[PDB]
Amino acid sequence: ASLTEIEHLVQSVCKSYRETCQLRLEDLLRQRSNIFSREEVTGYQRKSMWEMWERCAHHLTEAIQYVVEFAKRLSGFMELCQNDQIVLLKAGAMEVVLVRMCRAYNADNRTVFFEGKYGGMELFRALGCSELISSIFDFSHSLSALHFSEDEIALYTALVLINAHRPGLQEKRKVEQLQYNLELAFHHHLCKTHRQSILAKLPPKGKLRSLCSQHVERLQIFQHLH
Ligand SMILES: O=C(Nc1ccc2c(c1)N(S(=O)(=O)c1ccc(F)cc1)C[C@H](CO)O2)c1c(F)cccc1Cl
Repeated sequence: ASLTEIEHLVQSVCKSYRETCQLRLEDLLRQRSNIFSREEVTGYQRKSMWEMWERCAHHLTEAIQYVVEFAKRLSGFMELCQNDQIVLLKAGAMEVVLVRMCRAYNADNRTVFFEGKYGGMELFRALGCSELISSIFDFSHSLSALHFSEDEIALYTALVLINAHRPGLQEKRKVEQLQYNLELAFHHHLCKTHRQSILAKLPPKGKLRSLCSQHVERLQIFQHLH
């Protein structure tokens, strides 16, 4: 709405993000050295489809709850009706989860942090979702090339959540106000750090819609006759 409350907004969001991320970037980097041995990997591959789905679904659910907390710490979010909160939370929450998981990825050897160590795609063999796992790893790789700072992720994902072009909203104009403020903050921050160039190199989303839709499709296959 004005200057200096804009910077207050930026630091507000970055603070909320710092307090709602599962692991801190310091520790994810620190443990890049720590890799799953072949015994451990094949250990994960010998799990049944249903054990593996249970584990990953749990991890996913945990991640999503952390994103829900993040949303609650954004100014204006709690003053929305329960409905709009829910809508925004569906779409946004899983998408935000995928960006943060970009944080958890290591492009040097194409491994991701999982249950304490780094490992490649081969773990998730037990899931029986080769194409989806591939898509996830590719997305994280390309985002990893952009070198997001924690602040850039904070603001980007806040913008992913607070989208007033989600179909189903009742108080569309309140969400548009929150969105507008957040876009303003994001762009001012990028200019002050001279990172605005990255606005061209953002992932076209609908690539993100593809990951979500893929999760839905594979869930539909999974629960079909079992
Ligand atoms: O596992 C599935 N989806 C999923 C998406 C995002 C996630 C997670 C899971 N988890 S995770 O388990 O730790 C994880 C999974 C795959 C990775 F490559 C790295 C990490 C948490 C992570 C928090 O940073 O964000 C999945 C999937 F990919 C296919 C079918 C069913 C499921 Cl549940």
